[PDB]
Amino acid sequence: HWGYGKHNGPEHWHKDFPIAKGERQSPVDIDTHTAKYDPSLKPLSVSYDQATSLRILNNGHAFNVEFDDSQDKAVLKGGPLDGTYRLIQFHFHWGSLDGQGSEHTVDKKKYAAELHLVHWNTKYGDFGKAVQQPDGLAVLGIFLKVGSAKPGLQKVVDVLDSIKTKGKSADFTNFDPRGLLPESLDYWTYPGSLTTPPLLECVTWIVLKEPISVSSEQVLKFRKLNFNGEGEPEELMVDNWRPAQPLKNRQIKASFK
Ligand SMILES: NS(=O)(=O)c1ccc(S[C@@H]2O[C@H](CO)[C@@H](O)[C@H](O)[C@H]2O)cc1
Ligand SMILES: NS(=O)(=O)c1ccc(S[C@@H]2O[C@H](CO)[C@@H](O)[C@H](O)[C@H]2O)cc1
Ligand SMILES: [Zn+2]
Repeated sequence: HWGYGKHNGPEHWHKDFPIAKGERQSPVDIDTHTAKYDPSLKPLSVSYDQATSLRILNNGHAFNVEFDDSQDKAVLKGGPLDGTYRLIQFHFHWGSLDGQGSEHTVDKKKYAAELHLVHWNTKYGDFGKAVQQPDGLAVLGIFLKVGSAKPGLQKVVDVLDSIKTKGKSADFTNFDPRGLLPESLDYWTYPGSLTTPPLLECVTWIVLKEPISVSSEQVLKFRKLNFNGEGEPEELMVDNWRPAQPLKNRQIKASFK
């Protein structure tokens, strides 16, 4: 029953998920002047050459592109991380307008959308166990701005008509998530949470500095999705973003000078 509407949106979530007002909640505003360069941070290692995409699902909140995470096929290592994080799914958050949609902000700047590549720590064996651990997840966050098309996104945009409503899924094999990356892997990193209920404080956030460009037509097709199930009143899936949460006792570190 949590959602992004007038009556079940982020300001309501604390009533069922009290951790909503916790000490390490996500997203946050990235104040670029206060983030400290950490020369001890390693380059990120994104190893997606063997990625196996399986399926795309409208879950009533976003759409997830799901991967085979039963082996080390698509992993994130290095940067702030200790050990190996396996890609399980990616999804986006986006706006009703180009002026909003991202969850993270940069000097209070909102982007049109934000991609989340979600990875779990293989020392915890499965995703359900990982989300119970302070270092269980690594989420790679990538900002989207509207401009030139992202060629590697179009296979996602073209299948959305087949999963318009909540609970619909479609086969989505041989998708290469490398086509969603910017040129540079420069990043900010801080400890945080899932940005949807249950808002567990289990995430190392790695947010890329360089946004990707998508076309107006690409993001317009995201905004044709539905939050509702088939045969229910149409509610456009837009503005599925949580706003910036208090930083509290946390330091955002930069991989770059
Ligand atoms: N975010 S949360 O999990 O704390 C949560 C929040 C709200 C509710 S009731 C709410 O009422 C509204 C007007 O009737 C309806 O329009 C909403 O759909 C319905 O969800 C239930 C749970
Ligand atoms: N925005 S975020 O990157 O912080 C984030 C938030 C939550 C999860 S998982 C959990 O389970 C599934 C997804 O596997 C989904 O179907 C569920 O709805 C979702 O709540 C994962 C990442
Ligand atoms: Zn997300």
